[PDB]
Amino acid sequence: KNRDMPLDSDVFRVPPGYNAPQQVHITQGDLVGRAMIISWVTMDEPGSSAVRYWSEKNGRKRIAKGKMSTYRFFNYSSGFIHHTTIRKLKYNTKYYYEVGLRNTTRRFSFITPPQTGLDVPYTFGLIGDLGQSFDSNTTLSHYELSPKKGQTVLFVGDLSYADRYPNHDNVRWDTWGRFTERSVAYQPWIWTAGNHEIEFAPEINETEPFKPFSYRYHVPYEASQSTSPFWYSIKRASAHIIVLSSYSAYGRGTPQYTWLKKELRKVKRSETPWLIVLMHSPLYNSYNHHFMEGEAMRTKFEAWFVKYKVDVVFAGHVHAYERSERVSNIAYKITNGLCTPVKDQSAPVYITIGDAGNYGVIDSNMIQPQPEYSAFREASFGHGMFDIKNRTHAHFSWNRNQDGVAVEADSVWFFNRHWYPVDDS
Amino acid sequence: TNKNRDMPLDSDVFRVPPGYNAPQQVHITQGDLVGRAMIISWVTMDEPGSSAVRYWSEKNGRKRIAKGKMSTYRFFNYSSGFIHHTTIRKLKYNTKYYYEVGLRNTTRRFSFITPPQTGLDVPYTFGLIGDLGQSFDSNTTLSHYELSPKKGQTVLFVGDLSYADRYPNHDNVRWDTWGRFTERSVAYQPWIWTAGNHEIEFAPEINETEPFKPFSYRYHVPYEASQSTSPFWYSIKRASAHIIVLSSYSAYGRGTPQYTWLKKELRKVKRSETPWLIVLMHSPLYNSYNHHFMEGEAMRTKFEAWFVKYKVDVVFAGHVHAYERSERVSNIAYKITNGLCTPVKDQSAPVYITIGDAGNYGVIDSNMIQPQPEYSAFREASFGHGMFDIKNRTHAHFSWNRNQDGVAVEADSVWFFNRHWYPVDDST
Ligand SMILES: *[C@@H]1O[C@H](CO)[C@@H](O[C@@H]2O[C@H](CO)[C@@H](O[C@@H]3O[C@H](CO[C@H]4O[C@H](CO)[C@@H](O)[C@H](O)[C@@H]4O)[C@@H](O)[C@H](O)[C@@H]3O[C@H]3O[C@H](CO)[C@@H](O)[C@H](O)[C@@H]3O)[C@H](O)[C@H]2NC(C)=O)[C@H](O[C@@H]2O[C@@H](C)[C@@H](O)[C@@H](O)[C@@H]2O)[C@H]1NC(C)=O
Ligand SMILES: *[C@@H]1O[C@H](CO)[C@@H](O[C@@H]2O[C@H](CO)[C@@H](O[C@@H]3O[C@H](CO[C@H]4O[C@H](CO)[C@@H](O)[C@H](O)[C@@H]4O)[C@@H](O)[C@H](O[C@H]4O[C@H](CO)[C@@H](O)[C@H](O)[C@@H]4O)[C@@H]3O)[C@H](O)[C@H]2NC(C)=O)[C@H](O[C@@H]2O[C@@H](C)[C@@H](O)[C@@H](O)[C@@H]2O)[C@H]1NC(C)=O
Ligand SMILES: *[C@@H]1O[C@H](CO)[C@@H](O[C@@H]2O[C@H](CO)[C@@H](O[C@@H]3O[C@H](CO)[C@@H](O)[C@H](O)[C@@H]3O)[C@H](O)[C@H]2NC(C)=O)[C@H](O[C@@H]2O[C@@H](C)[C@@H](O)[C@@H](O)[C@@H]2O)[C@H]1NC(C)=O
Ligand SMILES: *[C@@H]1O[C@H](CO)[C@@H](O[C@@H]2O[C@H](CO)[C@@H](O[C@@H]3O[C@H](CO)[C@@H](O)[C@H](O)[C@@H]3O)[C@H](O)[C@H]2NC(C)=O)[C@H](O[C@@H]2O[C@@H](C)[C@@H](O)[C@@H](O)[C@@H]2O)[C@H]1NC(C)=O
Ligand SMILES: *[C@@H]1O[C@H](CO)[C@@H](O[C@@H]2O[C@H](CO)[C@@H](O[C@@H]3O[C@H](CO)[C@@H](O)[C@H](O)[C@@H]3O)[C@H](O)[C@H]2NC(C)=O)[C@H](O[C@@H]2O[C@@H](C)[C@@H](O)[C@@H](O)[C@@H]2O)[C@H]1NC(C)=O
Ligand SMILES: *[C@@H]1O[C@H](CO)[C@@H](O[C@@H]2O[C@H](CO)[C@@H](O[C@@H]3O[C@H](CO)[C@@H](O)[C@H](O)[C@@H]3O)[C@H](O)[C@H]2NC(C)=O)[C@H](O)[C@H]1NC(C)=O
Ligand SMILES: *[C@@H]1O[C@H](CO)[C@@H](O[C@@H]2O[C@H](CO)[C@@H](O)[C@H](O)[C@H]2NC(C)=O)[C@H](O)[C@H]1NC(C)=O
Ligand SMILES: CCCCCCCCCC(=O)N[C@@H](c1cccc2ccccc12)P(=O)(O)O
Ligand SMILES: CCCCCCCCCC(=O)N[C@H](c1cccc2ccccc12)P(=O)(O)O
Ligand SMILES: *[C@@H]1O[C@H](CO)[C@@H](O)[C@H](O)[C@H]1NC(C)=O
Ligand SMILES: [Cl-]
Ligand SMILES: [Cl-]
Ligand SMILES: [Cl-]
Ligand SMILES: [Fe+3]
Ligand SMILES: [Fe+3]
Ligand SMILES: [Zn+2]
Ligand SMILES: [Zn+2]
Repeated sequence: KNRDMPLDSDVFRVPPGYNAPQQVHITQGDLVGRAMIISWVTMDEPGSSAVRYWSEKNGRKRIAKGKMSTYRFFNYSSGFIHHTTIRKLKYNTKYYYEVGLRNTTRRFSFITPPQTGLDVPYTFGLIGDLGQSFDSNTTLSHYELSPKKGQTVLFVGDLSYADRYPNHDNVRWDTWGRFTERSVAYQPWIWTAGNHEIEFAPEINETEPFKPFSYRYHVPYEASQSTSPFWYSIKRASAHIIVLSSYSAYGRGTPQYTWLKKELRKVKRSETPWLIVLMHSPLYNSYNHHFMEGEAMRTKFEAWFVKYKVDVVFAGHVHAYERSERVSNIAYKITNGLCTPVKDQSAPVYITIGDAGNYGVIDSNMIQPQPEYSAFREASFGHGMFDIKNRTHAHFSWNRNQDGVAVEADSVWFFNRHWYPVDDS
Repeated sequence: TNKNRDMPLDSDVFRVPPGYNAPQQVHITQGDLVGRAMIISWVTMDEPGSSAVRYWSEKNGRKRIAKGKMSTYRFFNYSSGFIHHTTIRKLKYNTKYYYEVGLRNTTRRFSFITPPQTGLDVPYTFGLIGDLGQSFDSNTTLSHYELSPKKGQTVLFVGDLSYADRYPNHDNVRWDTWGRFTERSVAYQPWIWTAGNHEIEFAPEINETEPFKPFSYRYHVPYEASQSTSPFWYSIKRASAHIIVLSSYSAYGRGTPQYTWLKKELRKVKRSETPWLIVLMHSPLYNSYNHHFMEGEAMRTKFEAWFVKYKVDVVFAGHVHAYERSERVSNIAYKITNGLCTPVKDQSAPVYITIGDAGNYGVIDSNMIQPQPEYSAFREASFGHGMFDIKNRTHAHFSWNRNQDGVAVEADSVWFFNRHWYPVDDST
C-alpha cells in the first residue's frame, strides 16, 4: 500500500560537498520570458543567495542577488531556502547558471523562450499530481525521454504529498525537491496550487494555508498585477497562461475574481493566440473520485471561459486521464430546467491530467455510460504534451507509463478558437 | 451615478460626543460562545487613552475593571483614530450591567442586559438588519427597529455596514460617522456581525490589497470561541438559538479553512440545548431578484445539502436591496446528467430570507424575475427590517416591518415551526 519511494532511493541522494545546493528549481520570473526565478536549498549553513550566470552567445558572467528564507512546521525546521530572480535575459538563448558560490558550486542551464508572437512554436509538458512513488518516477522518466521534447512543464498541482505523512513530515518536501531537480533545474515548471498544498492543520497549530509550498515555490505573481502567489498569469512563446487557485476565494468582489475578470480583458490573442487556463480541481469530470467538486468554480467562471474563447483548461486532482468535448453548461436559470451540458464549439476543451503517479493509486471508477460531454477517458498513469505549431494548430498527446516513450495513446489536433474556429471534434 | 441620498456630515446622528478624548462609535457584541461575555469597542480621536472598561451589575454593584487592547490603521491617505476592544467575561445571565469607557479623561456610561442561559425553551427576540448604510432610509429603519413594540434584544446583521467604499478612496471618515450613527442602538445591545461585499475594500489601484481591513480593525467577533481560525466565520449560542455566521467572500472550497470549520461545527449543534438553528451569510442562496441573480450558486453547491441534512430552521442574507421569503425547498439532487435541477418542496430544508433592505445609499432593488418562481413565498421591494421572535422550542414568529408603515404594522409575517421539534408544513 505504501508505494512511496524509500528515503535511501537514488533519486533522493544528497548532492555531495559542504553546503552543496540541493532541490534546485527554476520558473519564469516575469510576464514575457526575459526573467527566471532560481530557487534552491542549502542544509549546512545559510550560504550565499548569489547566482552567477551567462549566455552561450556572449559568455559574460554576471551576478544576481536574491533572498534567503526559512520556515518551521510543527517540529520541522527547514534548511535555508534561496530565491533569486535573474532579469533582462535575451530571448531564445541558452544560459548557464551557478549556485552555491561560497562553498560547493553546482552549474545548470536553461534556454529562454523566443519572444512572444503569433506563430511561435513551443512544446508544453503537462504533469499533475506527481508525488514521489515509483509510478511518479516512471512518469518523469517518460516525460524527459519523450521524442516531442517538452520545453516547460505546466504543473496542475499536488506536488510532494508530504501532507500524507505524520505531522506532514516536511522531510518529504525536501526529498521531492531533490527528486524533481533533474527536470526542473533545467527547464521551468509553472506551479498551480492543489489541495495537498493547503496543509491546513489546526490540530498542530498550523493554520496558514499553503505555507510550506509558498516558501519553497515562488511564482512571478506581481508581474501580472496579482496580489497573491496563488493566482497569476505568464506569457511564453505563443501562449498566455492563466493560473487559478481552486482553494482560494473566488466570490464576486474577491481578489481572485477581480484579478481574473480584468486579466481576461487584457489578453491579446493577436500577440499570444493560445489561451490556456490551469487549475487544480476539474470543472468537467466523469470519474467517481471528486465527482462534482468543480461545480462551485464552474458556476463562477465557465461563462467567462466561453466568452473569452479559452482554448483549453487543464486540471488534475482526479488520478486519471480525461478529455472533454467542447461543451458548455451556462444556460441554467434555476427554474428553466436547462442544466445539461451541450456541445459548444466556442467552449474550451477540459483535460484532466492528474495521473502522474501521486502515491501509487489510480482512480478507476467512472460513471457509466460515458456522458456525452466526455470525449476520451482512461484510468492510466502518464503525462500530456501540448505542442503548439502556429496560431491555428496545436497538437495534444497523452502518453501512458505502460507504453513506449514514443507511443501516444490519445492525441487530437486543437484548432485555435480565436484564429481558426473550425470544428475540431 | 445615483442621486446622493447619504445623510450629510453635519447631521445630528453624526454629532461628536463632547469632552476631551470622549469615547465615540461605541459598540458591543457577544464575547464568548454562550453569552457570559461581551466585547466592548470604541474609538478615541484626540489621543490613545485607556482601553480599560469599568463594569458592574445593577443588583450587587461591585465595580470591576477589564483591560483591553488599542490599535490603529491607515487606508490610502486616511489615518484612523485609536480603536479599543475589551472583553468583559464571567458575567451573570439575565442581568443588567452598567459599563464605562474613557476612564482617563471623559467617561461615558452605557448598559446592556445579558441573555438567559442557553436552554431548550428560552424565548428571545432577534432583530434582522441588512445592508444598512447611512442614508435617510437607513435612519428610518433603525428608528423603526428601536420603536418596535416587540422589543428586539440582539440584532443579527447580515453585512454591508457603512458603504464607505462608495466614496472617493473609500473615504474612511464614513466609517467613523456610521459608528457614531449606530451607537444609539449597538452600545446597548449586541449586534452580530456578518461580512458583506462592501467590507472587502479590495482596492489595488490605491495599493489597498488586504481584504476586510477597515471592517476587521473596527468590528471584532469572538471567533476563537468556536475554534475558527478567522473572524469572517464563527458561531455563537444565545438563549435557545445556535447562530452560524459564514463568509460569502472567503474561500469555501473543499478542504479550505471555512469549509472544514463549518463541517465540524454542524456536528456540534445540539437541538435539545439550542433548538433554533440559524445561519447568517451575506449573499443569498435563493434570490428571485434580477440584481445579483444566481451569485449565491457557488456557495449553494457546497453547503445547501448540509443545511438540509442538519435541518437548519432559517438562513438570513442581505446583498439584494429588497425583501424575500422562500418556501422550504431544496435543490440538492443534481448529478450533471440526471436533469434534476428544479427546487422541490422539502420539509427538512430551511426557509431562506433576504433582508438586505435597511436603506443602503437610498436605492431599492425593484426588478424581479418573472413570474415569481414556485420557490418564492413573498417578495417586495420596500425598505424595512425583520424580527425573529422565538417563543419556545416549537414556535418562532417572523415579521417584516416596512418603513412606509407604522412601527407596529407587519406587512409580512409567518410562524416558523421548528425543524427538529415540530417539522410541520409552515408554508404560506
Ligand atoms: C517530530 O515529532 C514526531 C512525532 O512525535 C517524531 O516522531 C516520533 O519520534 C518518536 C521518538 O521520540 C518515535 O517513538 C519511538 O519509536 C520507537 C520505534 O520502535 C519501533 O521499531 C520497530 C521496528 O520494527 C516497530 O515495529 C515497533 O513499533 C517499535 O516500537 C520506539 O522504540 C520508542 O519506544 C519510541 O516511543 C514509542 O513508544 C511509546 C511509548 O508508549 C509509544 O506510545 C509510541 O508508539 C512510540 O512510537 C515515534 O514513533 C515517532 N512518531 C512518528 C509518527 O513517526 C519526530 O521524531 C523524529 O522522527 C522519528 C521517526 C524518530 O526518528 C526520532 O528519533 C526523530 O526525532 C519529531 N521530529 C523532530 C525533528 O523533532
Ligand atoms: C500550422 O501548422 C499546421 C500543423 O503543422 C500546418 O498544417 C500542416 O501543413 C503541412 C504543410 O505545411 C501538411 O503537410 C503536408 O501534407 C501533404 C499532404 O499529406 C497527405 O497527402 C499526401 C499525398 O498528397 C500523402 O502522401 C501523405 O502521406 C499524406 O497522407 C504532403 O503532401 C506534404 O508533403 C509534401 O510536401 C512537402 C512540402 O514541400 C515536401 O517537403 C514533402 O517532401 C512532400 O513533397 C506535407 O507533409 C500537414 O498535413 C498539415 N497538418 C495538418 C494537421 O493539417 C499548417 O499548414 C497549413 O494548413 C495545412 C492544412 C495546409 O493547407 C498547409 O499548406 C498550410 O500551410 C500551419 N499553418 C501555416 C499557415 O503554415
Ligand atoms: C566555506 O567557504 C568559506 C569561504 O570560502 C570558507 O572560509 C574560508 O576558508 C579559507 C580556508 O581555505 C580561509 O582562507 C585561508 O586563509 C589562509 C591563512 O588564514 C590563507 O593562506 C588563504 O587566504 C586561505 O584561503 C578564509 O579566510 C575563509 N573565509 C572566511 C572564514 O570568511 C570555509 O572554510 C571553513 O571555515 C573557515 C572559518 C576555516 O575554518 C576553514 O578552515 C574551513 O574549512 C568553507 N567551509 C567549509 C566547511 O569548507
Ligand atoms: C487627560 O487625562 C490625563 C490623565 O488623567 C491628564 O494628564 C494628567 O494630568 C495630571 C494633572 O491633573 C498629572 O498629574 C500627575 O499626578 C499627580 C496627581 O496625581 C500630580 O500632583 C503630579 O504633579 C503629576 O503631574 C498627570 O501627570 C497627567 N498624566 C499624563 C500627562 O499622562 C490630562 O491633563 C492634561 O495634561 C496634564 C499634563 C496637565 O497639564 C493638565 O492640565 C492637562 O489638562 C487630561 N487632558 C485633558 C485635556 O483633560
Ligand atoms: C409555543 O408557543 C406557541 C405560540 O405562542 C404556542 O401556541 C399558542 O398557544 C396558545 C395557548 O397558550 C394559543 O392561544 C390561545 O388561542 C385560543 C384560540 O384557539 C384563544 O381562545 C386563547 O385565549 C389563547 O389565546 C395560541 O393560539 C397558539 N398560537 C399558535 C400560533 O398556535 C405553543 O402552544 C402549544 O401549541 C399550540 C399549537 C397549542 O397546542 C397549545 O395548547 C400548546 O401549549 C407553545 N408550545 C409550547 C410547547 O410551549
Ligand atoms: C434620524 O431619526 C431620528 C429618530 O427618528 C431623529 O431624531 C430626532 O432628532 C433629535 C435628536 O437627534 C430630536 O430633536 C428634538 O426636536 C427639536 C427640534 O424640533 C430639538 O430642538 C429638540 O432639542 C429635541 O431634541 C428629535 O426629538 C428626534 N426624534 C426622535 C428621537 O424621535 C433624527 O433627527 C434623524 N436624523 C436625520 C438626519 O434624519
Ligand atoms: C527512477 O528512474 C530513473 C530513470 O529511469 C532510474 O535511473 C537509473 O538509476 C540507476 C542507478 O541509480 C542507473 O544504473 C540506471 O542507468 C538508471 N536508469 C536509467 C534508465 O537512466 C532510477 O533508478 C529510478 N529510481 C527508482 C527509485 O525507481
Ligand atoms: C447582470 C447585470 C450586471 C452584473 C452585476 C452588476 C451590477 C451590480 C452593482 C450594483 O448595482 N450594486 C451593488 C454593488 C455595489 C458596489 C460594488 C458591487 C460589486 C459587485 C456587485 C454589486 C456591487 P450596491 O451598489 O447596490 O451595493
Ligand atoms: C485510505 C487510507 C490510505 C491513505 C489515504 C491518503 C490519501 C490522500 C490522498 C488521495 O488519494 N486523495 C485525496 C482525497 C481522497 C478522498 C477524499 C478526499 C477529500 C478531500 C480531499 C482529498 C481527498 P486527493 O486530494 O489526492 O484526491
Ligand atoms: C501603487 O499603485 C499602483 C497600483 O496599481 C501602482 O502604479 C504602484 O506601483 C503601486 N505601488 C506599489 C505596488 O508599490
Ligand atoms: Cl554558498
Ligand atoms: Cl459571490
Ligand atoms: Cl472544491
Ligand atoms: Fe492528487
Ligand atoms: Fe448592500
Ligand atoms: Zn488534488
Ligand atoms: Zn452586498
